[PDB]
Amino acid sequence: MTIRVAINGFGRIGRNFLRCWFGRQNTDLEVVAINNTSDARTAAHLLEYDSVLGRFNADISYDENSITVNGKTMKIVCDRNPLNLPWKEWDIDLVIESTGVFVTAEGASKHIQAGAKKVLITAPGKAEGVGTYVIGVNDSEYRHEDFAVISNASCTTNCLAPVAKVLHDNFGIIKGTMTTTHSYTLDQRILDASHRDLRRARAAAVNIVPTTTGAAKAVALVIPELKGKLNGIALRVPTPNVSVVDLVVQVEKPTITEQVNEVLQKASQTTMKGIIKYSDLPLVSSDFRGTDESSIVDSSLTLVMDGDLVKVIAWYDNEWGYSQRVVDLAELAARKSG
Amino acid sequence: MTIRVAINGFGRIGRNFLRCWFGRQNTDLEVVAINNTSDARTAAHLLEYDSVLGRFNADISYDENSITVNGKTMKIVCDRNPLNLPWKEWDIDLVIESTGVFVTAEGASKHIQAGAKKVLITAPGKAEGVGTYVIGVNDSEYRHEDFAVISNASCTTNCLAPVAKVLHDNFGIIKGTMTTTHSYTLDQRILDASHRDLRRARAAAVNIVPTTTGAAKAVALVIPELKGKLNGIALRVPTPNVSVVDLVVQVEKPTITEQVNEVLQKASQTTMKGIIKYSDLPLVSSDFRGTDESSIVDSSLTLVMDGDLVKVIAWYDNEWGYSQRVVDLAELAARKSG
Amino acid sequence: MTIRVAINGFGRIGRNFLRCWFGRQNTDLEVVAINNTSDARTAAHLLEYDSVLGRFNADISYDENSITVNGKTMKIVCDRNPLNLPWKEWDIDLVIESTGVFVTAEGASKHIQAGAKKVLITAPGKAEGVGTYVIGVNDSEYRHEDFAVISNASCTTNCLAPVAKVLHDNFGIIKGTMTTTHSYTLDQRILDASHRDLRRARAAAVNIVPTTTGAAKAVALVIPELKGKLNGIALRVPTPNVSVVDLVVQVEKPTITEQVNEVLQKASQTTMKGIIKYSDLPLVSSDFRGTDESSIVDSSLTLVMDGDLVKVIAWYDNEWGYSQRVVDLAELAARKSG
Amino acid sequence: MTIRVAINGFGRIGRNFLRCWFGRQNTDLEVVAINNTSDARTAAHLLEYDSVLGRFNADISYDENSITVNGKTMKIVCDRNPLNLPWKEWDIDLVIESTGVFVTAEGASKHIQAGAKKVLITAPGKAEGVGTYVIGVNDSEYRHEDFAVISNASCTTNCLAPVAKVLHDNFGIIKGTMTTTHSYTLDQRILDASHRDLRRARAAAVNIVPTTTGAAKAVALVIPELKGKLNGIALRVPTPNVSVVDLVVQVEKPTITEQVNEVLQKASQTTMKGIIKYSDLPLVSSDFRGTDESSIVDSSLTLVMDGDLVKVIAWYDNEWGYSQRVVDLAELAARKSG
Ligand SMILES: NC(=O)c1ccc[n+]([C@@H]2O[C@H](COP(=O)([O-])OP(=O)(O)OC[C@H]3O[C@@H](n4cnc5c(N)ncnc54)[C@H](OP(=O)(O)O)[C@@H]3O)[C@@H](O)[C@H]2O)c1
Ligand SMILES: NC(=O)c1ccc[n+]([C@@H]2O[C@H](COP(=O)([O-])OP(=O)(O)OC[C@H]3O[C@@H](n4cnc5c(N)ncnc54)[C@H](OP(=O)(O)O)[C@@H]3O)[C@@H](O)[C@H]2O)c1
Ligand SMILES: NC(=O)c1ccc[n+]([C@@H]2O[C@H](COP(=O)([O-])OP(=O)(O)OC[C@H]3O[C@@H](n4cnc5c(N)ncnc54)[C@H](OP(=O)(O)O)[C@@H]3O)[C@@H](O)[C@H]2O)c1
Ligand SMILES: NC(=O)c1ccc[n+]([C@@H]2O[C@H](COP(=O)([O-])OP(=O)(O)OC[C@H]3O[C@@H](n4cnc5c(N)ncnc54)[C@H](OP(=O)(O)O)[C@@H]3O)[C@@H](O)[C@H]2O)c1
Repeated sequence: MTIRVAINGFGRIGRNFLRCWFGRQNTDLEVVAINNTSDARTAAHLLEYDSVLGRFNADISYDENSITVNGKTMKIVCDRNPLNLPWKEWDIDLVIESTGVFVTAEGASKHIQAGAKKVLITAPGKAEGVGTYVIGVNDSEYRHEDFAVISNASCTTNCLAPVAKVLHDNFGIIKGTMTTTHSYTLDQRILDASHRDLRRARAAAVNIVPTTTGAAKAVALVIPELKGKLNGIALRVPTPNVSVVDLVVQVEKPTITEQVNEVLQKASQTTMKGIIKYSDLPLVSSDFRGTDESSIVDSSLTLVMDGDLVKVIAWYDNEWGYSQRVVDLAELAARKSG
Repeated sequence: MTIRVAINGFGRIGRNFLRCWFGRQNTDLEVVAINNTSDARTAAHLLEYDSVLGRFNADISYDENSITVNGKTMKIVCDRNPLNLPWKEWDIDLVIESTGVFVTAEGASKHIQAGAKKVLITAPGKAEGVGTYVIGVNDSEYRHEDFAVISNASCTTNCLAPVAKVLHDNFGIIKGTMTTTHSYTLDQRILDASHRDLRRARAAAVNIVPTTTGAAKAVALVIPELKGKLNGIALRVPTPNVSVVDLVVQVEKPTITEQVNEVLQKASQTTMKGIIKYSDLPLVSSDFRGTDESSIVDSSLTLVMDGDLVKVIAWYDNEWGYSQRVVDLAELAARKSG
Repeated sequence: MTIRVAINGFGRIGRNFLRCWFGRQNTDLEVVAINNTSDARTAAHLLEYDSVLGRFNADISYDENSITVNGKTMKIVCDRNPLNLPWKEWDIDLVIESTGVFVTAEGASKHIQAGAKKVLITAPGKAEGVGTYVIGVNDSEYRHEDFAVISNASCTTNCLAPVAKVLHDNFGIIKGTMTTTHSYTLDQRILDASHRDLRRARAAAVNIVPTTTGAAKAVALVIPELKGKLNGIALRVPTPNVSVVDLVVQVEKPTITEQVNEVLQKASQTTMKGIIKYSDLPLVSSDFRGTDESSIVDSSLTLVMDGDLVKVIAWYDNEWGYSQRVVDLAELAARKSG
Repeated sequence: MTIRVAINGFGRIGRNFLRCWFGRQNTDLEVVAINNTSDARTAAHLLEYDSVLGRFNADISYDENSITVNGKTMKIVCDRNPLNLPWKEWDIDLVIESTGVFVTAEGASKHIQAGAKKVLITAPGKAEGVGTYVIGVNDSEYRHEDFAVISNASCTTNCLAPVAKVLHDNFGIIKGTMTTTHSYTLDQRILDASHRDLRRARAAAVNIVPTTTGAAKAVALVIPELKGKLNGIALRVPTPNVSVVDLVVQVEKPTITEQVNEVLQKASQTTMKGIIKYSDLPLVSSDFRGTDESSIVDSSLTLVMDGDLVKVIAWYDNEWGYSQRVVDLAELAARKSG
């Protein structure tokens, strides 16, 4: 039926998640609270005007400590300490952790101590303790009691995994490598400034910047048969949104370009309907802004070297597509609370 | 002689100041310490590799708590609290305040309490108490004991002031307005994120963003006769460095384009030699990267409407040009300690 | 009732005009043909996928020599010589000249020789012979027989004129100056390459580039009382669309910021309803993508120096807003053919 | 000795080649003429001011039909038809074909018909007939009389080939794939405009744009043993210069990361000295502007999956690095005319 949801960290994913939610047909979610760093005024304003999604077409208003959208009112709070949040009193079942700062089991659990029952990290979990799910890959393995702290993995892993599942099922992945040409994010710097990563420290809009990614190793979390078989890197480039994955895998079953495309397209219409979009048009990155699928296979770019070495390129709106999946995963949690 | 200087905040201006210094012919400054937020390693790395200035061609090395450039060793320390700094013990005479967080007389003076004798804010001073100087405009009014907390004003004010002086001296400014088309800075956000200023909160590299500026009112600090006579706004645009000033003034002495140019040039060769550069080539913004002058008059763009309404456009490398001036001001202070 | 229209030059304005047209309530236009440089395939594809407007939500298809949108079919032709166009045979009443290459009376008239009755240049006319109109400023002065070749002026003039009309009517413009911070266009170069204008020759996305504008002088065409009273320059900056006008005028009737705003807002709700949008929100350039008005006054930026020197900043979507006006002007022509 | 050279097409590569040349220690080339599309004035102006390279520090002057750089005078001519060129009369030995329009044996040979003896295409040759050389890979196979039309291949092939040679020599390449994340070029469009390639038609600075590349198949031209063994695609991204190659190869001799790096470095100090630069610093794209090497191995990004699947990432200044190689190839030809 319905679970009460609160969003912690009203940033890119936070606001994207909200909009996705409001565009949904039906839902078992009731967003009742938002925890942010600024005021209610700033939350309503950044929710309405988005440099990438454009203006949110909806009735948006706000007051000293809440925001209202199309009639639904959501309390606004602002505590940098999750432990101080009124989750218990507000009867919060599920908190969407999208602050980027409570990604460990303990960290994210501070919301449990504060009263919530389950928390969903909109990012990879760090350390042990969190269950990871990727809609369309291991979602049938979701059990309510497994973890109070779950993760929807990263945007890159959500694009990568579905395609890896289809590629592995039909040809058998022996080993593979991947590179993601990714839009810059708020974790990078607009101009040269210190950062734990000497590369993300550099002016994002004027540099192609290499950076590590755990996305390839992470698919093992949702497709255990691929443990230690994949890896790769990331290249952050000067675009504000949408990215693309370049996956190269040595396959076990010799095949041909027309065929890997055939199965990927087959899957986009059936088993990965809604998860994998099959695009055979000569399109560019900004053409996928707002696409709901987690992986957008660009068919005309598929390539097979000597029968067993395949390359597939898949696009993804790392903000919106991902948020659609975190919505799906929350909805999945809803369809089985306690 | 020589005064002992320490840099607080090793950011853009901080590192720009250091490179400017090392490129200088002679100096009365001895930079002996740098207080930054990260480690010595990151400082040496961002000092050498710059996305805008390019590689710093010099012998740069570092250890756990110092960095060495061309044989001169500089201690590295990292305290977010200026009150904890060993200024007294390191015999610090002048501190360059380039953190962007201690811009009030009180704030900056924390350095004084910690032992420094004079502090120079590489930005406008907020509130009462700081002395303000713009090289080439009011530097002859510099007296060592007037203020322990001095300010070199903003980059925009340093470009605007020298041009205002020349225009006012020669035609008499009645009132005027200015707009600066400015490159973005680290005070802006790469993607839509909260900010005190809802406009600076919006993704910098994909927006033209309007923001307020105190630069026009501030020239009064250095040309008192212009108090209440100037005003303006700023438009941040997607370039990482160099900006341009659009100054429109109603003048008292009717004049003509050829003449305002004639006097601006005259000044660039004489009274403003080194402060104002006279450019009559059809150039664009990146052609001014690394220019030492505070103001670069684009002559072919000078315009005079009906004899008393003049418009002059002046470029400026907001990082490098400005940093050259703070070196000049630190040197000015040096040539008169006590 | 209905006039037959053909678009010559299916570029930015060309495709923008078409989409605007298809979004209109009612119309007296029937677009029946498109003359482009490439094939029908390329026309349908660039009409559907736009890096700035996003995907055109409509039924779009094409064949060897035509394109169909939501049932309406439009013949595709491709002749670099207007004189070779089948206007007479296709019974073309009005041709939308948006190739950027037939902007003179003679040039644009080649379409008349080829059979069309009236041609509308989506840009300033060059030389003598063309009538210029700016919806909301001099449209009541439109007579069918005045010119077979008309012009909708430029995007900058359409933003500037409405505001100048309101400002002049209520306070009397003595003289003024203007600067437009404008998105780059296909007339500029992505990288340093030759151009008649040594400044537009320079890499557009990495430079702020000064360039001349005739927009200020042009308002005299639609507001003759302002002949020789205005002028200005342009600054092309790294954004793909939407620009902003900065107008400074010496006024005859002393006034105050609150008041010029009051009249501008008054006009946005009445005499300039649909032409001037009054925005008092702290917004940025990409927030106006797709705005229909020709001028968007940013109120919080309005400024008045010493009572008679005013500055108003107005935004405009130089592609879409402008195209909405060329649609309006074609519709106006329609409401009075012969 | 010395051969008389003429530059056809004074664009990016054209001007880059000229600056590279002037910076060279000794030469066997004498550049005596430049054929461009605009006037001598525009050539001198774009030669001096570069948005990417910065100001050319040299004595540059020009007149109605020549330009002089550091005392060497070069005639300027402007014919779009190579067949009209005074090559015979100016005793031209070698023409540098950098227009990007005469890339077939026949096309380029128009220069030969006009009097030149050998022509060097600064791009891949299209169709049969041209000899291809990549300095450091197959330059010892250069024989003066093999071809009158030679090619220095593409920038991507020049970065890919030296790395392929080293990897193939040491581990044996069975098959492989590569993707180049490339800065945009003048063959791309600033805003959505028609193009033979519907993807290159889309606004370059606001899109990640997929495009085909012949670079991988082309290394076979210079390392025959790799015919049919490599393949790939390109992704154009919003930076104006420097690109990176992502090469994944299935190797015959199992190896480890430390080892592929060990051999790549070994080569950078010996057999590929000056062709391959070994970079083990955490740098980003703009840090490689102005690098002379054809390939810049980013060691920390080297990756080896299960011993026989290697990935190496190599940067390259697609304009400057490439131009240094065409100077090298022109010099190679010079050291063996007839
Ligand atoms: N961007 C993407 O494409 C993407 C894709 C997949 C996963 N993610 C993941 O999503 C998470 C959020 O990233 P984002 O891109 O949306 O960045 P973001 O816009 O910075 O969002 C994080 C939001 O949380 C707020 N915040 C930080 N610490 C907080 C605290 N202690 N309490 C309450 N709010 C706090 C931030 O406030 P201030 O900013 O004001 O400090 C900001 O509003 C990260 O873990 C990231 O890796 C992002
Ligand atoms: N950009 C320009 O062109 C320009 C021109 C004129 C004046 N300014 C002014 O110069 C100042 C510095 O700006 P910027 O552009 O150089 O920005 P910035 O690069 O962020 O520089 C500020 C530096 O201070 C450090 N910092 C922050 N808090 C600190 C603290 N409590 N203690 C010690 N160091 C601290 C920062 O470290 P973290 O970043 O790691 O926190 C960074 O290294 C500002 O007042 C600005 O208005 C800038
Ligand atoms: N961009 C703006 O914001 C804006 C605002 C106001 C006014 N305008 C004016 O609108 C006009 C069009 O500019 P635009 O920005 O839309 O540029 P554009 O996208 O280049 O559009 C011009 C279109 O006309 C085509 N064309 C050129 N010569 C032709 C010929 N002889 N016959 C048939 N088609 C021809 C071009 O083909 P190819 O490109 O394939 O050669 C292109 O498709 C210009 O006069 C401009 O000043 C533009
Ligand atoms: N960009 C790179 O990094 C790179 C690297 C390796 C190879 N290349 C190759 O180098 C070649 C040149 O490309 P580019 O990037 O330098 O582009 P570009 O700057 O456009 O250079 C071509 C030059 O040739 C001129 N031109 C065009 N048609 C001509 C004709 N009929 N006769 C004489 N001159 C003519 C152009 O003038 P107008 O522009 O005024 O028409 C321009 O000066 C291409 O084959 C390209 O694939 C480029």
